[PDB]
Formats: sequence, C-alpha cells, structure tokens
Amino acid sequence: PVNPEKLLVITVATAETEGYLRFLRSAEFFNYTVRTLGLGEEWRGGDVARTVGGGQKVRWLKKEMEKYADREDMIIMFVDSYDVILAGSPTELLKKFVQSGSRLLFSAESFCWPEWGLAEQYPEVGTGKRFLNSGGFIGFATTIHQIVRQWKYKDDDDDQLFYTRLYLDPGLREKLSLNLDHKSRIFQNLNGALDEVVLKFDRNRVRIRNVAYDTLPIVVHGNGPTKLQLNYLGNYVPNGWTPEGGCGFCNQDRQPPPRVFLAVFVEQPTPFLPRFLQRLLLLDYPPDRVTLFLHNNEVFHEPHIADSWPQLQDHFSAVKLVGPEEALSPGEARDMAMDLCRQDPECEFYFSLDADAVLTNLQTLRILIEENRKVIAPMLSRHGKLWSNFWGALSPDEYYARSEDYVELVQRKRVGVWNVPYISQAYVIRGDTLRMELPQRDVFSGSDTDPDMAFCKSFRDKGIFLHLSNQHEFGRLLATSRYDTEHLHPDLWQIFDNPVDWKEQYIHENYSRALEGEGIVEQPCPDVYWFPLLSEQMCDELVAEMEHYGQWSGGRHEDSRLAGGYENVPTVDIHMKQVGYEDQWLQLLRTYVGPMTESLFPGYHTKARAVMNFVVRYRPDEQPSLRPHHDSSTFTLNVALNHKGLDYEGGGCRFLRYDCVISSPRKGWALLHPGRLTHYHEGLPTTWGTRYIMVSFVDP
Amino acid sequence: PVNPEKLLVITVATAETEGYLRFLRSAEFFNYTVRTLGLGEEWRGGDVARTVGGGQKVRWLKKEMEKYADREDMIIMFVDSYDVILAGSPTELLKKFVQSGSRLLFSAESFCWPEWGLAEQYPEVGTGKRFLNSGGFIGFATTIHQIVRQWKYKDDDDDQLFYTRLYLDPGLREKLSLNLDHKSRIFQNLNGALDEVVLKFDRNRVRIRNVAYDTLPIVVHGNGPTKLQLNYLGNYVPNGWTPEGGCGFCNQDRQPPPRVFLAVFVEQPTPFLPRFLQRLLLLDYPPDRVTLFLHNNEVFHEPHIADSWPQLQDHFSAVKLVGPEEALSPGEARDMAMDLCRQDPECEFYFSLDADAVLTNLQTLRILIEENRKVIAPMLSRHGKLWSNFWGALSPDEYYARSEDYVELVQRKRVGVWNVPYISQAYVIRGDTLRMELPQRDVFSGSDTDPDMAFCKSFRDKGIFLHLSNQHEFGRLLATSRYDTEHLHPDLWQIFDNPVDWKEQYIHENYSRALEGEGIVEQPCPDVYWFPLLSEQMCDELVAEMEHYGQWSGGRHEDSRLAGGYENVPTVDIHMKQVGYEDQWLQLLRTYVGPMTESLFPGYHTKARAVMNFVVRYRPDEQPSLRPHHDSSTFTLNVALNHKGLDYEGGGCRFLRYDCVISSPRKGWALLHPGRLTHYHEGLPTTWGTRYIMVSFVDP
Ligand SMILES: *[C@@H]1O[C@H](CO)[C@@H](O[C@@H]2O[C@H](CO)[C@@H](O)[C@H](O)[C@H]2NC(C)=O)[C@H](O)[C@H]1NC(C)=O
Ligand SMILES: *[C@@H]1O[C@H](CO)[C@@H](O[C@@H]2O[C@H](CO)[C@@H](O)[C@H](O)[C@H]2NC(C)=O)[C@H](O)[C@H]1NC(C)=O
Ligand SMILES: O=c1ccn([C@@H]2O[C@H](COP(=O)(O)OP(=O)(O)O)[C@@H](O)[C@H]2O)c(=O)[nH]1
Ligand SMILES: O=c1ccn([C@@H]2O[C@H](COP(=O)(O)OP(=O)(O)O)[C@@H](O)[C@H]2O)c(=O)[nH]1
Ligand SMILES: *[C@@H]1O[C@H](CO)[C@@H](O)[C@H](O)[C@H]1NC(C)=O
Ligand SMILES: *[C@@H]1O[C@H](CO)[C@@H](O)[C@H](O)[C@H]1NC(C)=O
Ligand SMILES: O=C(O)CCC(=O)C(=O)O
Ligand SMILES: O=C(O)CCC(=O)C(=O)O
Ligand SMILES: [Fe+2]
Ligand SMILES: [Fe+2]
Ligand SMILES: [Fe+2]
Ligand SMILES: [Fe+2]
Ligand SMILES: [Hg+2]
Ligand SMILES: [Hg+2]
Ligand SMILES: [Hg+2]
Ligand SMILES: [Hg+2]
Ligand SMILES: [Hg+2]
Ligand SMILES: [Hg+2]
Ligand SMILES: [Mn+2]
Ligand SMILES: [Mn+2]
Repeated sequence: PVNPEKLLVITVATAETEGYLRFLRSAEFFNYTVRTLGLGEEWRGGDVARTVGGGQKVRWLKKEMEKYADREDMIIMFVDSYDVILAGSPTELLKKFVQSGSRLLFSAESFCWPEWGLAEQYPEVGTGKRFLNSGGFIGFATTIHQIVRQWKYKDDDDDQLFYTRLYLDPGLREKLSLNLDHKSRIFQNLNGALDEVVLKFDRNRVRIRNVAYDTLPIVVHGNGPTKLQLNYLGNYVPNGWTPEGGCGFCNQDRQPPPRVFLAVFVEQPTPFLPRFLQRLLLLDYPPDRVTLFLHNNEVFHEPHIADSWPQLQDHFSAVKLVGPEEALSPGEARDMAMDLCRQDPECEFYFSLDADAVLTNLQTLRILIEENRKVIAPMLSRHGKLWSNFWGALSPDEYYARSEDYVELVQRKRVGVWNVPYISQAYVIRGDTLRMELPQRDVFSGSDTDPDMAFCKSFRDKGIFLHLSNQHEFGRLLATSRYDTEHLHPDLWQIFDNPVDWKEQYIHENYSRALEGEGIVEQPCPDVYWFPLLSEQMCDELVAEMEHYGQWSGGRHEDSRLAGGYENVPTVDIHMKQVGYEDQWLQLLRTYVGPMTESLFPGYHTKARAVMNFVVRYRPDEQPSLRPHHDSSTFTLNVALNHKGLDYEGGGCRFLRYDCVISSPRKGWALLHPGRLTHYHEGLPTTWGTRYIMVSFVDP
Repeated sequence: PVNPEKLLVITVATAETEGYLRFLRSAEFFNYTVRTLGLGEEWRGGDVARTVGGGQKVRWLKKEMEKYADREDMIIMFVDSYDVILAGSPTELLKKFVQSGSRLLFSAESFCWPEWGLAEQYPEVGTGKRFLNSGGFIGFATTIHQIVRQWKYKDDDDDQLFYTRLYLDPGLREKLSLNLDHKSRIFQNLNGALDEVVLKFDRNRVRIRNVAYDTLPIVVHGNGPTKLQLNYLGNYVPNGWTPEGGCGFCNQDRQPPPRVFLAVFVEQPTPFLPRFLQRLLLLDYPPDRVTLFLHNNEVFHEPHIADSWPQLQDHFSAVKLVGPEEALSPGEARDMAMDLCRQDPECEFYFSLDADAVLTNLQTLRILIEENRKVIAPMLSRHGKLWSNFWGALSPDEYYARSEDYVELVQRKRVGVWNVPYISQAYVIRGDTLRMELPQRDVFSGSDTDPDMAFCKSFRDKGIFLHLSNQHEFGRLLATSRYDTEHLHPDLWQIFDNPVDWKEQYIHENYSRALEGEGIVEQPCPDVYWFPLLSEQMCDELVAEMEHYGQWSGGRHEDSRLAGGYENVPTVDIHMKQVGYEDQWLQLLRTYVGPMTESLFPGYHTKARAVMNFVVRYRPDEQPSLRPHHDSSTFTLNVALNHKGLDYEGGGCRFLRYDCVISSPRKGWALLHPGRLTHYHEGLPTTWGTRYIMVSFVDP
C-alpha cells in the first residue's frame, strides 16, 4: 500500500478562474495535496482553446521536477485545472496506479492529436483508447523527471506532441515503463467518449461511470469541445449535489447593501406591463441604492411608462428612460445599459430584468447577491410548462438542446445553483466582472446572431460560469407570443394565454376566499346567492370597452326572457358576441362561475353553457327599468359593473314571489339565482346617471 | 160596429182532448163565447185524419142552427177545435167580417179537396187562395141556417164537398153573398201555406203574420199534415209564451204523493253506471211510493247491477231485474216495463229513465208531476252541445229536422213547457193515459222502425201532447258513442268524452276549492307546494290498472334523472305510454295541473308538456328507496296513490338543500316542486308493504 502522503498533484493555472476554484474544491474534498504552478505569471502558451500550445506547462513542470529528481518514494500526478474535476480518493488512485504496473501512466483518448499521421506507430489495442493525452498522467517522481527534463522548446509549442514522441520511442517506452490508461480506469477524457460517461449517485457524493469499460475513473477531463459537458457533471461530482444533502455550494438556508443598476427591457408588446411597473416599487431592496434604467422599444407602452414614471423617479435613487424615438435595437440597448454599470465604479452589481419576467419573490435581488456569484440567474418557468429562462445543453450548432437533467430542474426535483450554458430574462452580474473580464462594449451586438445568444457565448469564451438558481420559487414568465394589441384594454383578452396573471388583475381579490366558504357568500333572498366575482379594474375596463363600441340595443331587440305568454322583454344591451369577447367570457364562466355554482347548489353540475351574455345599460333617458319576467336559463348570473350613488341612483333587482329587494348592489359582486318558475324578477328603475350590469343566461 | 155580444163560436168536439182544451184556452183569453157540439156522443164521422168525412159536424150544426134560423142580429163562426187556435179578439174579428161585405165568409186554401176536378168552376183569383175550406167560416145566423139546412147525408160523407158544391152554385153564390177569405185576413189554413206564416211577438201576447199578404189572421187552422206545425205555433199564440211574462201555462214558480213506477233501461255499454245506480237512491221522492224496474241488456254491467241491487231492494218499495239472459230487445223491454204500470191500477205515474241520462236535479220526479201533464219530459242536453233528448220538428220522412226555435230552447233563452213531436231518454207518463188512451202493448215494437220513434208516433196518432220542460236545469246526457269497454276500469279513459262526469268521479272533491285559494294549498317546504288532486277512487283504479299490466321496470331502465354527472338513477316504474294512458294523463295535466301551477307560481305559464309520466313502486324486496338526484323538468308533479300506515310504512320525499322532509304523504294529494338546481330531492326508504306514487316531469 503506497502511502497517500507520498502523492503530490501538480497543476498549471495562471489565474484563479471558476474552473480552477472548482478543481481545488474537488481536490480538497478528497484531502488531496495540490501544488499549483504559475499563479502569478501571464499565459505564454498561446491560445490552447483554438489550436496547439501549452508548452509553458512543461517548462514550469521541468523546473518543479528538479527538486524531486531522485525521489523514488514520491508518486506525482499532473493534470489540468480549468477543465478537470477529481472524482476519487487518493487511496483508490494509488491502488489503481499500482495495479497498472507502470512507472508513468498517461491518459488515453480516441484521437491522435495534433499529428494524426502518427496513429500507426501506436501499439494495437483491442477495444480501449489507443492514443496519448497529455492532460493527465501519474507516475514516479524519478520517471517523470527523466521525461520532463528533455523539454527544450518554445512556450507556444504543443505539449502533447512532446509527450507523444517520447512515448512513441519503442526503446524508451520499454526502459521507463510507459503506458496509457486505455480503459479509463484512472483518467477519463470526455472528447470522443461522451456517450460512454454517465453519472453514478451515492448518498453523499457522486461519481462517473464508463459504461463501455465498467470503470469508475478518478480524473474527469473535459478536453476540447466538451467544456460544457464537464460543467454539467461538475454540478454533481463529487459533492456538487447529493440526494441526501442537497447541493453543496449553494447558500440553501439564508450595514449597507451593495449598490445595484437595475435595467428593465421592453423589447416587445408585453401583457400586464402596468402591473410590472407597479411591482418595481415593491422589490425588497433599499431603493436609494438602486439606479433604474428602462428601455422601451414599443410605442404601445409609452403611455404605460409615462403613468408610472413619476412614481419610479421618486422611488429609486436615479432613473433614466430610453424610449422608442432613439430607434435602439435590443442588442444596442442591452450593451448601453450594461456599459453604464461597467463605466461606473459605484455599480457593484448589475441586474437585468426583461418585461416578460414576473418576480413573485420580492427578495429575488438579495437572494442572488448573497449567492456571491459572477453571473447568476433566477429560474423562471412558463406556468405549467417546461419552457423556462435557461438551457440545459447546446446542440453542435450551439442552439437549444435538452440536457439529461433539464426536466428534474424545471420541476424542482433537484434544487441548487447550477452551471448552465444559457440564461436570459433575468440575471445578476457582478460589476467587477464587467470591468476586469468583459470590458468590451459589444457583448450583445457585433455578429449576425441573436443578441441573447451572443451574450452567453461572450461569457463562455472567457471561462465565466453562468449560474442558475432554483433554490427558491422566484416567479414565472409571461406569454407574449400572439398579444393582440388592437383593443382599448388588450389585457382583457389575456385569459387564455396568461390565466394566472389574468386572475390577479381582473378576478375579485376575495373570490377565492369566498369559494372556500367562511362567511363571505351571502344569501339576501331565499334562493339568490351573492358573492364577489370581478375586481374594480375588470368592471371599469369592461364598461369602457362596451362604450368604445358604442352601438347599444334599441328597438326590435329580443332577449330570451319570458313575461306573460311572449318573449318580448327587451333591454338596451350589447352582447359579448358583438365585441369579439364571447369566447373570453365563456372561459370566465367555466373557470370561476361554474365551480361557485356547484358549491352553492349541492348536487348540480355545470359546464357553464351560455348563449346569452350581454351588458345592460339603464338610463332615465332610455329604458330605466325592466318589467317583471323570467329568464331562459337554469340560473342567471347578474354582475354589477359600477357604484350605486357615485354613478347612478336607483334600485336593483326585485323578486316578486318573495317580496325580496336587492336595493344596494355591490360593484364587483354577482347575483346567482334560478331563471325559471320560482324567481319572477323585476328591474327597479334607475333615477339618475347610468347603471351597468353584466348578465349571462347559463345552461338553457 | 157589430156588438161582440152578438157573436157565437160553434165547434164540434166529441172529447176534451188536449187540442180542444188548447182551443178553449185561446178562446177564453179573448173572452169569446163558445158553444161546443157533441161532447158526449161518439164520433161517427169516420177517420177524418186519413180520408174524407166529417158529415156528423154538419148534422149537429143544422140541429143547432134551427133555433137561430131568424136571427139576423147574430153573427156565428164555425171552426174546428182539435186543430184550431184563436189569435185575435172578437172586436177585430167582427170588424174584418164587416169589411169583407159578405154574409157568409168561408176559409180559403190552396187545394181543391176532395174532388180536384172542380177546380175550374171556382172563380179566378189573382194572387190569393182560390178554393174553399170548410174548417172555418163566419156569417149571419140566417144565411148559415139557409146553407146548413140542405144537409141530408150520411155521417161519414165529406163535409167540405157539401159546402163546396153549394158555393159553386153561381146563382146561390150571388143570392146569399158567399165569399172566400182569399188573402187570409181572418182564416189561416196552414196546409199549402207553411212558408207564408211566421210568428209576430208582442209584450204579453203573440200572433201570426202572413208575409205573403201582410195580414194578421184570427183563426189558425192546422188542417191536414200540419198538426205538428200548429203545435209549434200553439206554444206561443196567443199567450203560450211571452217575452215579458214568460210561458203562460207552465207552473214556473213551484198528504201522500202519487205512486210511481220507475223504469231504468241499460241498452248499451254506458259509462259511470255505478254512479247512476248510486244516484237512484238520492232522488228526492219517498221511496216507499216507488216501484223499480230495471232492464240490463249488457253482460258488461251485470257486476255493476249486482253490486247495487242489495241497496236498491232495501230502498224502494219493490224491485225487479230483467237481465241479459232473457234476450229482450229494447222495444220488447220498454213494452214490458210500461205494460207493468198499465195493468196495475196503483201505478199513478210512469217514469222511464235511460242509463245515459244524468239527473243533476234531485227533484226532477216531483217537478214533472206537479206540471200535471199526460206525457212530459225533462230537457237534457249533451254538455256544451246542441244535442238533446227531444226534436223540435220532423222531416217529410218523419225523421229529425231542426225547428225555428230549437236553439233558443236548448240554450234556455225561452223557458217553459213546450209541445214537441219527439222525446226520449227520460219522461213521465200518466197512468190513466196508458189505460184509457194507449191500452195496446205494442207501443215501442210492432213495425220495422226505431222503438223510440214508434213510441212518439204512437202518442201523436192518438192526439196526445208530448211535453218538454226546460223551466229548470234537470241534467245532461252522457256520451256513449265509442265507449272502450276493454279495460279493468273503462271509466278512466272517459276524460275526453265525458269530462264533467270524469271530474266528479276521479278529481279530488276539494281540488276546485283549493284552486280558488282560501287556505287549502299548503307549502311544507320552501318551494314545494301541496294540494289535493286525485280522489281515492282515482288512486285505487290507477294502481289496479298498473298491477293488471304487471310488467314493472327492473334492470337497465333509465329515467331522466340527474345525479353527480350521469343520468343513471332508475326506478321500478311503469310509464303511462305502456298502458295506453299517456294521452289521457296529459289531458289531466293541461286541465287541472297547469292552472294550479300558474296560480302558485305567479308569472309562469304552462301548456303541460310532459314526456316522462310513470307510476313508481317502492318495496323492501325491490328498490325501497331512491338516491338523491335532480329531475329533467322545470317542475315535478309527485302524487301519492295509497295510504301511509295501511299500505306501507316508510318515509316520502326529502329535499336536502333545505333539510325539509315530507314524512307523511297524503293519498290523493300532490307535490309540486322545481326539478332542477335548487331541489336535490331524495326518496326515503319504504320499510314495509308497498308504496305507489304517480310522477310526471313537466316542461322539459
Ligand atoms: C376583501 O376582504 C377584506 C376582508 O374581508 C376587506 O378588507 C377590509 O376592507 C374594509 C374596507 O376596505 C376595511 O374597513 C377593513 O378594515 C378591511 N379588513 C382588513 C382585515 O383589512 C377588503 O376590502 C375586501 N376587498 C374588497 C375589494 O372589497
Ligand atoms: C274536503 O274538505 C272538507 C272540509 O275542508 C273535509 O271535510 C272534513 O273531513 C274531516 C275528515 O273526514 C272531518 O273531520 C270534518 O268534520 C269535515 N268537515 C266538514 C265541514 O264536514 C273533507 O274530508 C275533505 N275531503 C277529503 C276527501 O279529504
Ligand atoms: O490562459 C491559460 C490557458 C491555459 N492554462 C492551463 O493550461 C491548460 C490547458 O487548457 P485546456 O484545458 O483548455 O486545453 P485542452 O485540455 O482542451 O487540450 C488549462 O487546463 C489550464 O490549466 C492556464 O493556466 N492559463
Ligand atoms: O173523433 C173526432 C174526430 C173529429 N172531431 C172534430 O172534427 C174536426 C175535423 O178533424 P180534423 O181537424 O183532423 O180534419 P181536417 O181539418 O184535417 O180536415 C176536428 O177538428 C174535431 O173538432 C171530433 O170531434 N172527434
Ligand atoms: C480529511 O482530513 C481531515 C483531517 O483534517 C479529516 O477530518 C477528514 O475526515 C478527511 N476526509 C477525507 C475524505 O479523507
Ligand atoms: C174579459 O172580460 C173580463 C170580465 O170578466 C175583463 O176583466 C177582461 O179584461 C176581459 N179581457 C179581454 C181581453 O177582453
Ligand atoms: O336590473 C336587474 O337586476 C334585473 C335585470 C335582469 O335580471 C335581466 O337582465 O334579465
Ligand atoms: O319518493 C319520492 O317522493 C321521490 C321520488 C321522485 O321524486 C322521483 O320519481 O324522481
Ligand atoms: Fe340583448
Ligand atoms: Fe333577468
Ligand atoms: Fe321509468
Ligand atoms: Fe324526482
Ligand atoms: Hg499525435
Ligand atoms: Hg441570453
Ligand atoms: Hg341587482
Ligand atoms: Hg173540391
Ligand atoms: Hg222516443
Ligand atoms: Hg312525498
Ligand atoms: Mn484541458
Ligand atoms: Mn181541422
């Protein structure tokens, strides 16, 4: 048994990037002892992500190996740091190195890089990996010193080509006992073997398994175009996320705060924008520390922004609006907003937030700042769907692709802070990162690609982690696909696409509590029920939408009412079918009226069928009342739409068979009474002003 | 001005028949002085109604004229008595006789009788009647004596031929100044001038007018085949019936009573016969003075007669039944019943009463006896139609014909006791008339004609008046046209043909009082109404008609009920459509349920549409209860059909939304509740016996 204290891990890292700090955490988890070479110098190895290079690593290693040139007692493993995570203990590592019977064991991959012509000089291996990879090797300190001493080349010369030619020496291969980890018992290179690697979970740690050779490797190396696939594995291995302990680096359980530059973007006609602008005042963060930027590209929202701006300017420390007259594209506006924080040393954090993002958690800004990340984003999903503000993986064309754990994250099966290749809609960026690591202005613009895809690619090219947190419920995304903007109040027609937001704005706030009972629903007349249904904003926008139509009912209008022996009981009304709002009102009946009816009438079941839906107008100048009659319906929904006293003086409904009078109608409330036989109801006269009501004859 | 005291009316009458007593009343009305010849002797004039004769009249007249042979001061008018009524005063009579300038004025007719060949010897008249009629003449006593003295012929020789030949003497016509009343200024002969005579009404008397000559005759003579047409006029002229004083001889305003022979005839399957037999016990007349005869020709009524016979035999003085086994035709049975009174000197009055006659007036037998007629009949009309138990006139074939005043009598515009040519169904005949005037037994039988037509013709041939009284409301006639006798209770199907009798037998006795309000209808549950609808006999015969069908509902029977979200709420029931009683029950809903619904639910209007009508059976052995559900109807009719306690132990209906229970159903009563939404009703379990209910789902 080789003593673990005789093991030394040597790596090269010119800066403490996120990939390096991720490597060190996996090393400190297994109690490895790591010596890092080159933390202060600059990288002279060229552009190793693009072409050949990395000779500066061997030069620093040769200088380091001169102290251990005669140390036969020391085992030394050299691995990369930016794209390597450790999945195994030193004891298992040394045990597997002894079983190999090699004095210097290199890693093996599927490609002969960089010179493909040397593929013949390699020995024939049956089913394992054939060629050498310099990204990770382990061996005796003396045998390594006899190899790394021969390096006398430029800093920008390929390091793997140097180790390959020394391995391809048949004599030197036999003398020093050089071998390649063919079946990935210690080193796992991902390039060319992506389908071979899967995760293997345990109670409090995670490893990887090579299903092609049935091995549990120790070193996971994301060489080449597999850096994203390693970020996926790095979210778990070794203790990134565990089934019993949860994630390992997130905050989980949670005097001036940092100054923030909030940047709102309205790049398309967005529903419920006045609700979004009113929510900016409610974010739980000291507003005197927030500087607001807002870019509105739509002229449809200029009145919305103007109504909210006096409150925004008085709330935040500073505000600035860039309206549609500047003719700014989405890429140019996001560059400008981000650069305003970059060029200000007082901007400690940058918070971009699109208009279609609804922040239900008012502490979102704090939560993301406490996570202490460079780029972190809150998880926002479309209500009841898998669509969300992040991607789990990329296609070969760097477009969308579903990751193996994408659904587990959206459904919040596994919770934590995840390294993901794409974020959007909302994210918090550290101010230092914008000045030190992405100082250029062309972050979103520059190339013919989506400004949002270029923003994420600009951070991946610099080795920045795009974090995504689903540790808490942050909010949801709106549906802006087909937003019909040609209405006096287009948010009324948003009951299908955004029902959760439609309910908060239009349905009465006490409706849901009334549906659960507890003494809200009243019974003013024997079989007439009274419950709150619509909000004051719903009543106002519906009345205004009717008057904006203008063409009310006059002579020769027939409503399905019953008086005496004829159906000649008219009203001055407008049907929902005339304004193109029939399907939208039927959906209100199915979702909110139907369930309320079956609760108040035990045994009755509705599908909320209704062919007669209309708004009645009562005025002393034209039809101020309605003579007694029956309704052609099983039950009738009678909803007021304005105030008694402020808008009209006059009675409401009167049921003759009971001598019961509804003399004081409530604005947002609704009446639910049977239409036939027992409820001969009469409309009391309106003496002053105008009285509006919404009425549907349900289940005829 | 000739003194009226010098006028003498001489007539011939061998017996005080009804036609003679009618003549004397018209004569005593105008204060005429009449001398009647031959009241004691027998008629030797032959058969004047068939052929020629009447010479015995001239012989008695010649003997009478010998005292007034020299009386120039005396005017004398000779007329018949059986077929003559006086319409004018003596003053008007003498005045018109003076204006004629004749010493002996004969009556004129349209036919030369008996010898038609003598029509040429008559003088030419332009437009009036040409030939002589011996039925009535007026002249001086001396001139008449010089004519009647020449009579020296047999008693059976024609009298008109004698007066005609004396008139056809041109010399004697000029000497004695003989003339004919051509234009009917005094004498009106009806034969050959029927269309010329109409009635002329006044305040307190009636006359006749000859519209062909515009005259008001004094003597109305029904010569030849016009005796019935005179009976019509005799009902008014002169004071028979007046528009201001009503009829003149009827009783109008009303110690042992006479003994009566009551004869009931059942010659066809008649509805409501048990009701008729129970009514015979209720006739207001001392039953110890009534002898009952009953002829039943239908075996269908043998059980009906047998059930009532113990009560009939114990009620009347004597009873006798002649059932269907005797094989008696209707003519033979009516001859036998009438002859049983004829051959009994203790039978003072004979009362025939058919089965289809419903006597609503319990004092009918008294009323007709107080009228003191030979043959009188109470007026009975089909309900709401003109069909009744009498004819107003006859056709030339002695079949039915409508008289001029037939509709005024049926509708009781004119009321009184009327001389009509035909009666049926019910009539009272004096016992003396059967012994003295119609002693033969073949009254109804004998000739190939209807036994009812031969009965009336047998009385007209003897000069008997067939009286008909509509002075009071006596009753009605049943409809026995198409009586479907193939049912366990055929009177259930009699709601269309005899609705007034159907209502008294089957509809609850307190239904009509409840329909007028006044605290009979109850409201046990908020919108559930409780009123009496059916009688105990209706419930019993309907249940028995269901069990007589036998095929109740078991598995896979679906009634239009609503529970949860399916219509799978069955019952053990039988629909009215299965027993051929759907149309009959729909008529009950329209006539009796509908009006009750519109009274209890002000504003609702029904036509009593119902596709689901059925009788439910609840038993502990099969389906003792019914789980909560709704009904596919606007309102539901729930009628009990038996007694709680005597037939079943178990609850009734339960409405869950009100916690109201109908624990004690009433047999003939009905429940009226809405079917949808508010009345989730549940059928309580039947613990013992059997529970029947009738239920209709009205207005679906
Ligand atoms: C919904 O219900 C709540 C409580 O039932 C209402 O809150 C009350 O509102 C009245 C008038 O605005 C106040 O006088 C009370 O003090 C409130 N109660 C509480 C506990 O705050 C609320 O107004 C209802 N919503 C609407 C739209 O009427
Ligand atoms: C119809 O109503 C009358 C009166 O409302 C009922 O007559 C009463 O009947 C009860 C029980 O039979 C007697 O105790 C009372 O004395 C009766 N009242 C009178 C004034 O006679 C009659 O019973 C009802 N008919 C039915 C079929 O129930
Ligand atoms: O600017 C640099 C670039 C490279 N490296 C080190 O050189 C190694 C080679 O980089 P890379 O993993 O991208 O090469 P590959 O494994 O893809 O061949 C990295 O792991 C780093 O440890 C460094 O320290 N600074
Ligand atoms: O049995 C008789 C038949 C005849 N007459 C009298 O004779 C008259 C002639 O009868 P009738 O009127 O029927 O003859 P017609 O007028 O039809 O020629 C009657 O009016 C009676 O007054 C009579 O007294 N007894
Ligand atoms: C690492 O070493 C520490 C001693 O400082 C020890 O407490 C811990 O259990 C070790 N962990 C592993 C995984 O060896
Ligand atoms: C008939 O004579 C009586 C006298 O007894 C007289 O009272 C009556 O008015 C007279 N009637 C007529 C109609 O002449
Ligand atoms: O004004 C009212 O409440 C009665 C109007 C009504 O119910 C109807 O529209 O039929
Ligand atoms: O027994 C009852 O009264 C309930 C039965 C009923 O209402 C039905 O037939 O649906
Ligand atoms: Fe309308
Ligand atoms: Fe209404
Ligand atoms: Fe049924
Ligand atoms: Fe029912
Ligand atoms: Hg190579
Ligand atoms: Hg993006
Ligand atoms: Hg109202
Ligand atoms: Hg003649
Ligand atoms: Hg008859
Ligand atoms: Hg009941
Ligand atoms: Mn690498
Ligand atoms: Mn005559």
